[PDB]
Amino acid sequence: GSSGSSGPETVCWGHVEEVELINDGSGLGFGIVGGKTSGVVVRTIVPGGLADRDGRLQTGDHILKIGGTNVQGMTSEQVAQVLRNCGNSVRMLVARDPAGDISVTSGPSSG
Repeated sequence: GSSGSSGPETVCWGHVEEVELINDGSGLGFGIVGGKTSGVVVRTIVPGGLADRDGRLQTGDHILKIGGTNVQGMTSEQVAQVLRNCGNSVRMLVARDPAGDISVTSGPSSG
C-alpha cells in the first residue's frame, strides 16, 4: 500500500473497475442505498453531472471500498459521512456482472 499499509480485495465477480470522482464543488453526483447487509449501492447518478459526464461509474454499483475505507460490513448511513471525510478526490471500487446474476425483464401492463 502506498500509504502505511493496505491490501487489494478479490471477490468472485464478473467485472471489477475502479472509479475516481473529484468533487468540483457541486458533489459526487450519485446517491447511495444500503441494499445488501454488507456494502453500499448506487441509488442513482445525477445526469450530466460529475459521474455521468465521466462515464465510468454505473448505477447500482456495489461499492466495495471508498478511498481505502472498510465499508463492506457497515450501514450506508455510516458511509455517508465517509464519502465527505474522504476529501475532494474519491476512489471507490465498483463491480458488476456478479456470478449468477439476475436477468432483468420488462413488461409494461403485460400478462
